[PDB]
Amino acid sequence: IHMTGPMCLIENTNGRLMANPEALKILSAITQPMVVVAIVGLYRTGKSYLMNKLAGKKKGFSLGSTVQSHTKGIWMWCVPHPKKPGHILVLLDTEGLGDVEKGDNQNDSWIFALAVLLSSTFVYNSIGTINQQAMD
Amino acid sequence: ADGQPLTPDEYLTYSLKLKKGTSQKDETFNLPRLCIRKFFPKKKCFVFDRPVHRRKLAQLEKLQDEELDPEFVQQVADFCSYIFSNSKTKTLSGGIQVNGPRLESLVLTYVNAISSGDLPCMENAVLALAQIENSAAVQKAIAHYEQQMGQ
Amino acid sequence: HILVLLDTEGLGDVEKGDNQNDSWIFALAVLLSSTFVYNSIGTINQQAMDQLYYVTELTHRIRSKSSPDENENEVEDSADFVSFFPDFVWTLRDFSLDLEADGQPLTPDEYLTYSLKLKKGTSQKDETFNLPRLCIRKFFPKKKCFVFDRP
Amino acid sequence: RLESLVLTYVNAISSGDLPCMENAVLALAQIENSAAVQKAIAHYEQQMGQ
Ligand SMILES: Nc1nc2c(ncn2[C@@H]2O[C@H](COP(=O)(O)OP(=O)(O)O)[C@@H](O)[C@H]2O)c(=O)[nH]1
Ligand SMILES: [Mg+2]
Repeated sequence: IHMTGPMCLIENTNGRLMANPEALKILSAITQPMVVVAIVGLYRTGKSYLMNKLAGKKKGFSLGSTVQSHTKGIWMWCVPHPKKPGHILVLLDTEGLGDVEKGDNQNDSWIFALAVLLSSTFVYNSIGTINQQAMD
Repeated sequence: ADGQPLTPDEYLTYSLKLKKGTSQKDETFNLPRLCIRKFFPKKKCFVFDRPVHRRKLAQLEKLQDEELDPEFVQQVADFCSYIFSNSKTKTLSGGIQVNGPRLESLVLTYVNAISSGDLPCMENAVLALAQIENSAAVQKAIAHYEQQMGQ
Repeated sequence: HILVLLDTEGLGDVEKGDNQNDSWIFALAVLLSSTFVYNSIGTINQQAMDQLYYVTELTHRIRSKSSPDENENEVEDSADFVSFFPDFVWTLRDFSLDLEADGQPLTPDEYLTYSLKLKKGTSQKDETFNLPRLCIRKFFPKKKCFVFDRP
Repeated sequence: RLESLVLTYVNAISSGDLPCMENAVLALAQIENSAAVQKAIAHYEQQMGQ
């Protein structure tokens, strides 16, 4: 019915956005109404970790601890809503913005825009303080 | 802020509050905040402490709650509780409630629209300057030519 | 010899109406220094690289507009304007991420070099990525990176 | 000489020697509207040429 583990929904194939058809078919088999929660923010800010907490799990969306970017594209986890019977909670984990090894800088805008369009709740993840750059 | 303690929500609202005045010195400041006020009327802020000792951040998901900061464990629970209690079912125009198939349709519609060029790109601030100044340079050069030939 | 320390107003103040004054303070810090300390938190962000790129180009353009009227401009020939930009010191505060890239441990200096390394080649796929880095390579040949733990 | 540098560059900034780039929505409008004129002209040229 639901997913035991998250899957990649949208891949960065070369430098073009491509949808994973397996994840789409599992998502379209989902018959219940969906509450869709997406996270977005700079890379290396603990987004993936926080999304696993919304799934109520210690592991799920992959977490790494190097200076390099980890999460790529957009990953989807369709889980039961923990309080509403007959509703589905969808978690969308995103590639982090501002990757200094990423050539396709415009893909950051594309992932952000998709996260806004596909969600009902948008989690903007920043570090330390409210920055003017983050507002802009 | 200004000698008064504020909540995280009051801190977020203060940062995003538009300046009063309507003058030129306030236009740039007010431009992102008028948009954010319009597109995101309902806002919430959450603070999270540093989650553990700095040497144990790399293994954070493998640690038990007593090795993390206690305030961080509580703050994560409060965040998750708020998301579960206040998040709505996704909607579309015409009173339509989004389910799996409709969400799949939205993914395909927007991915295809991006791949066909419908989404503008934010350019580098230097290339943007060159585009403006060089275009103006062509116009000045043409105006000089027209003046010289016309005389 | 006299050591001269310049402490600056921080960029990105969300209460500051004159956002263009941030570029002015940044440009003045580049122009008046012999060593430029760029202070960042946690990691090297693309925004920090692009801001340094944008301000450096604006700083070179302002300096060019105050050279042909300056008798102090006339005292050298062959040295380009880039040779008088300050040495670059990149500080990483609250540093906790593993200094490892592609399975290899790296120094902070190698981490800075990897972040600012231009991709090889001449294609359109690389132009945007290489544009700030070609500038930073040109105007800041001498670089140094330092990490600082959470204190 | 450092005093001279402070006065020289502060005056140059104060007189407009530092370029100023405008915001986001106006910059987007400038790009998209310029492209819109070109698309409209291309459509006109196609219709008249046929
Ligand atoms: N400083 C800090 N580090 C965290 C926090 N949460 C997770 N981390 C660590 O930060 C690193 C990157 O986390 P990750 O989930 O991959 O960040 P993401 O790239 O935004 O998804 C991991 O090693 C985590 O253990 C936090 O709240 N603060
Ligand atoms: Mg991650």
